[PDB]
Amino acid sequence: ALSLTADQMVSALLDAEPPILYSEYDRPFSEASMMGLLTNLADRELVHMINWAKRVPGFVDLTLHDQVHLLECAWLEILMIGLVWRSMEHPGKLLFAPNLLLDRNQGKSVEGMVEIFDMLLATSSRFRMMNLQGEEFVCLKSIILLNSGSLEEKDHIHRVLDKITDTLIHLMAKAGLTLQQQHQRLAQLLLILSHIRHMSNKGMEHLYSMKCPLSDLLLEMLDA
Amino acid sequence: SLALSLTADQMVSALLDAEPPILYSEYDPTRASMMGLLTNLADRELVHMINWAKRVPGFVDLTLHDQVHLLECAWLEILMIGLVWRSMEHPGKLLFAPNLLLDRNQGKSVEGMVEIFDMLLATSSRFRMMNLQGEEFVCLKSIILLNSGKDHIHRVLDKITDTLIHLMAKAGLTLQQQHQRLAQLLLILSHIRHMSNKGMEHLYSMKCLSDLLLEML
Ligand SMILES: */C(=C/C(=O)N(C)C)CNCCOc1ccc(Oc2c(-c3ccc(O)cc3)sc3cc(O)ccc23)cc1
Ligand SMILES: */C(=C/C(=O)N(C)C)CNCCOc1ccc(Oc2c(-c3ccc(O)cc3)sc3cc(O)ccc23)cc1
Repeated sequence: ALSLTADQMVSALLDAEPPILYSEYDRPFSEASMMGLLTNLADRELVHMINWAKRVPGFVDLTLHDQVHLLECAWLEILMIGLVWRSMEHPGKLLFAPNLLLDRNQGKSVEGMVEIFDMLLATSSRFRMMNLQGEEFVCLKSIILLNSGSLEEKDHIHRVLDKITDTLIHLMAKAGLTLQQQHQRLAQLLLILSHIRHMSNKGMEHLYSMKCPLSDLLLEMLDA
Repeated sequence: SLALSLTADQMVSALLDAEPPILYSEYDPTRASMMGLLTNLADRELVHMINWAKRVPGFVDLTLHDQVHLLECAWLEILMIGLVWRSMEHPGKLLFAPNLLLDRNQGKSVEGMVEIFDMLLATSSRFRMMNLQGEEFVCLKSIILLNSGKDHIHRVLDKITDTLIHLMAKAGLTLQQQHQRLAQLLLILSHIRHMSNKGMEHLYSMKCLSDLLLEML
């Protein structure tokens, strides 16, 4: 994994992308039926996210305890960044699934969600204005998984992280940006990870306030 | 502006000169009440934080409403990064003030703090094993201010990015090492944002600014 070239790192991440799932086909929504649809969608996406995580270069080198801890810390950030990527070409709307395209006005169905919704819409628009590319997106998504959670494991994680930084830079140079523009865009992209982490923390708090484990799914699949 | 015309060295020099002082916890030897000391220290530090923010290049160009909003979102993040900077050379301890240096054991007195306490220590040791430099620290603190929560904001952030790269180049880092270190520092920013969100949560569970921000700004 540390032996990969930038081009191999990009290609591995693109081939590892999870599928776009559909919402259940179950009518103005109520708080219970909207959260029921989103929970059921999140639960099904989580299985594919575990398969994706196992293919992120360096992830399966970790102990099985750390693989679980990283997924436990990152899963909502990863769901959210997938959501904001999918929503880029739908201004004013969040594409939870191709059959579950919601505007902020539907977010009010759930008490405490419309504000986290607005952050997601704002982040989506920022990705649009930055012209975020899919190859950059898979790098950021990978960074989120490795960064969100043995001193040797930490060290190993950092080397993969450095490799992904090199890959991001390599992509920007290969696209013809100047070195100044390369370092600037790299910063702009990483600073958005701060916003995604914040939205995840607000989301986790919102979810804890509602009646509802991931731990069992992680362990079953990770060991599998 | 003049802020957008600054060189990397002027940006560093301005930020170094705007650094607030390290305040001390009040001395009441016969006075748990650990939170009282931390709140009083935090309140006095905020006053200097507002004065510092006004000297971050490009900050006073914003409207008063945005200046207020950035400080309201960033203040605990700024407090925390100052804390981890001060604690770098005290492994296992958080130097809230020179006379209030606590270890984990002392942190466990406050219910709800020990989780965030361990995260603060981990960030400090990480800053310690990257040998974070004081000029890098002031740039990171500025980024936190501007990134907290406009095109002008984006341009100053580009300038601080350029300044950070300049510092690493002048320190002899290779270009590959320059972009790697730049990524490492900014990724630590998301942990600081994380620690701040948990801290607001912890603080909100204990009963105990907008008007102070408006008065000073
Ligand atoms: C059971 C317990 C529980 O939540 N805790 C904390 C113990 C519920 N199972 C956890 C997963 O539940 C969900 C339900 C709904 C979503 O929606 C969702 C996003 C989101 C969540 C919360 C707020 O306030 C705003 C947005 S983002 C996103 C992206 C995606 O691809 C699919 C769903 C989704 C997540 C998890
Ligand atoms: C009223 C309401 C309210 O908002 N709160 C938060 C009580 C008054 N607000 C005044 C701000 O209050 C404080 C009190 C104590 C600290 O301690 C502190 C840090 C910290 C706090 C909580 C957790 O869970 C972890 C760490 S970090 C840090 C750094 C520093 O230089 C000075 C104090 C300090 C902060 C704000």
